[PDB]
Amino acid sequence: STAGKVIKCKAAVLWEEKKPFSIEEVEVAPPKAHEVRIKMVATGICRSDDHVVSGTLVTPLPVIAGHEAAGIVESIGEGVTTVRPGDKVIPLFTPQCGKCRVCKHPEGNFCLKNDLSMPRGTMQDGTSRFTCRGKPIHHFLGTSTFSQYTVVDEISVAKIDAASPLEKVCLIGCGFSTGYGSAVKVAKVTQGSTCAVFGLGGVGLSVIMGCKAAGAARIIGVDINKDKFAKAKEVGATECVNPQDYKKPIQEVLTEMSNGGVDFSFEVIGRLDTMVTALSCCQEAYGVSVIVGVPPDSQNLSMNPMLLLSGRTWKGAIFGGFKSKDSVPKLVADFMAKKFALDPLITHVLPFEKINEGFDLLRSGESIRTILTF
Amino acid sequence: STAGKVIKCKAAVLWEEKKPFSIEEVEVAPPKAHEVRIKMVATGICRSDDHVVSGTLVTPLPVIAGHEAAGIVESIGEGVTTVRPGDKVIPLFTPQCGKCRVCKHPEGNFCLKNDLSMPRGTMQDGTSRFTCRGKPIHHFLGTSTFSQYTVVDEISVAKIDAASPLEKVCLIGCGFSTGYGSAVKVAKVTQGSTCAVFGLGGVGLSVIMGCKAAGAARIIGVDINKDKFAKAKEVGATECVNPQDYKKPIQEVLTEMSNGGVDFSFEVIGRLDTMVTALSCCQEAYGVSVIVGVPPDSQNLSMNPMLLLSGRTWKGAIFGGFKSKDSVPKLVADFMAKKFALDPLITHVLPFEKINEGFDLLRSGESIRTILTF
Ligand SMILES: NC(=O)C1=CN([C@@H]2O[C@H](COP(=O)(O)OP(=O)(O)OC[C@H]3O[C@@H](n4cnc5c(N)ncnc54)[C@H](O)[C@@H]3O)[C@@H](O)[C@H]2O)C=CC1
Ligand SMILES: NC(=O)C1=CN([C@@H]2O[C@H](COP(=O)(O)OP(=O)(O)OC[C@H]3O[C@@H](n4cnc5c(N)ncnc54)[C@H](O)[C@@H]3O)[C@@H](O)[C@H]2O)C=CC1
Ligand SMILES: [Zn+2]
Ligand SMILES: [Zn+2]
Ligand SMILES: [Zn+2]
Ligand SMILES: [Zn+2]
Repeated sequence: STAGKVIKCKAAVLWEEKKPFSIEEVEVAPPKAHEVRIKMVATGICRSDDHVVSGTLVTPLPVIAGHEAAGIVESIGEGVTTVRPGDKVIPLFTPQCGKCRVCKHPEGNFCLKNDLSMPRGTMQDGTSRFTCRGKPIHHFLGTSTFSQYTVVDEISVAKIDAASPLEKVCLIGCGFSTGYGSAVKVAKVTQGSTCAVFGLGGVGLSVIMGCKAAGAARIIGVDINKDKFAKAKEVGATECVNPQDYKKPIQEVLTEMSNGGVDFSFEVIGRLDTMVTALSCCQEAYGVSVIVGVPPDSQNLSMNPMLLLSGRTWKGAIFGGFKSKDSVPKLVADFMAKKFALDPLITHVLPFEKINEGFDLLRSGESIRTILTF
Repeated sequence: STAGKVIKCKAAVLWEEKKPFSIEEVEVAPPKAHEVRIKMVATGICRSDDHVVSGTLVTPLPVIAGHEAAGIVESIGEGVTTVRPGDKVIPLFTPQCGKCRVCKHPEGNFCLKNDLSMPRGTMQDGTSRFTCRGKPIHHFLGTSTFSQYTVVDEISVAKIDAASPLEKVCLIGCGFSTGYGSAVKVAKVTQGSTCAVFGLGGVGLSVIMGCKAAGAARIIGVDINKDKFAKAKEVGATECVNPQDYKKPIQEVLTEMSNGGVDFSFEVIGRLDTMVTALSCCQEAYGVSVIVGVPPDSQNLSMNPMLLLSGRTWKGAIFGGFKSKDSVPKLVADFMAKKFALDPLITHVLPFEKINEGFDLLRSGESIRTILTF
């Protein structure tokens, strides 16, 4: 039995920026009060994990990254009521405490207990459950899924259907839900509308899935990598455009294509310039632009506020606007009822031991999602 | 009588930036097809007219400015169906053609026939109806109300109640409707919410009126001129704050006052820095900030898009989001039924001939609205 004991297991540790992950033995402490220890089954490789490597997303190092995963509860600490040993779970990089002003609001989801805004790299109690070579290792977004076992706060875990296929539903822990909700919940895409989606990776494809589900008439995919276009069309894009093919700025191209601007635009890359391009291509009087991508730390964009004065709306969101603990189980149940597909997002499945290879696939442009299996 | 003939009348001509208006004789051509010639009765002095003088708002010179007014139809050109000679009317600085994609959209109000985005200073046909000293004079926003007579396109005029008091309802042509609609229609302020309003001039007072009408529980007025606070409180502000009194930036002050950020914020000044401050002071996960003020021409702001990623919504609007020709008559009807008050906005009355005194009152900070009578 492992309950109540330190577990020694394999994890991918990031010791410093711009280096490969190091796969090595770590010690995982047992869960304290209101904590849950989880045996990982599958974890996705998301661009946000790469942002930690590149220094785009700043978080204390050394760290165990990973935030898009599914696993099985190994043990629970004192006071836990929402999961039990053996339950299938998805860790939540955006928590849902249920008590703060945001959790109580009908349209907020960025719970005040999050570790995103001012990252400490710890459990809620300010300590870490991980050691490696005698040194404490930081957590990442209260999840740390690049490990055979992790410990999370109860407010950062959701119980899901016992029959769920974990090697697929791990994507509901980040990329699918983010993109899909960004369309259906944050933008509230309307039937008949024209949408433009900038960036055709895993999250961008999921935005397209949501735009199509919402009944958009036209969905224009935008990417500098034309190898992404075929899959974008498969999941609903009506047209794709490569900005490098044009002599004019792409906002001008898109405004012309849509006979005066799109209804909804989405920035799903993480570049300041594309955020402003995306806003500019939506119709000046009634367009809505949603920022999904994460830009480099501490950099400001420059924009003319006349773009907003005419009537545009600009907004952003974390995790598709979903309240995480309420929504994740419902999304998994919807998946099981065949309401959306996840297979189009999964291009590679590798053992956890090949994590660095998985990241190379992402960086070279070849993969959408690689799933790592434990 | 005068129908079909050139009218010689007095107008306030702006020959050059940063100079006083010149009150002098102009020739006003008769209306062409689908145009209306109006005898002005009252016009307000709005900060946007002053922006023309200062070069904040760029429009071709020389010009007859003025955009917030009411008058009586003198004659109609061929094909006009929506007004007749003798009708009381308000000119519309934002037109409503009824045919373009914006006019047909349920939310949009920034009609594609506007002269705001790319100002030409002409009638819809590209020509001027004004001459002074033998020289053509530009129009302003298709209205030009600083003249005893003006000519406007039919899509830029609304017929109002025959019993309307024109010296009050001129404010429905700009400042009242703008502020009130920015609250009730653009932001959609909710019952029980906390609002912050930056700028306590006529437009900002009207935002406060709208916030109160929508049932806000707290309305925090923000102005560097503490002489503005008494009237703000009279129309519904619960508290006022002067940024100059604080060592900390006012977004921090307001976030603290509202226990984590306000529900709705409004920028009603026209400064780049306050646009960003107003966005920052709304609650990071669910706050909404509306830009109403007009910024200096062609200048960009700088901001961190993480403000949006957390969940904030940023939007702007012209004319409070109201479809102009549909809305103005209804607003006047509602004023006549005592559904809102305009007197709190009107601090000074002057004859048209004292226009330059009226602008001096605005510039010194002493007035809210001065109404000029012809
Ligand atoms: N807001 C949230 O809650 C979340 C945000 N993220 C962020 O969303 C973004 C997308 O994530 P993934 O889809 O995993 O990334 P990805 O790297 O798989 O996809 C990005 C796509 O953008 C394209 N691209 C790069 N530069 C471009 C340019 N100038 N113009 C057009 N396309 C360009 C790439 O070719 C690529 O296909 C990342 O910034 C990530 O950090 C991810 C999930 C959650
Ligand atoms: N979006 C639209 O359709 C419309 C926009 N406008 C714009 O709305 C703005 C306000 O117009 P009015 O109320 O007529 O102007 P106003 O000049 O009477 O009022 C502006 C207020 O801002 C205050 N102020 C100046 N600097 C400040 C600072 N740093 N912090 C806090 N307060 C500051 C002033 O003391 C003043 O009371 C103008 O920019 C005008 O051009 C006016 C009507 C229509
Ligand atoms: Zn919470
Ligand atoms: Zn992610
Ligand atoms: Zn129109
Ligand atoms: Zn005005």
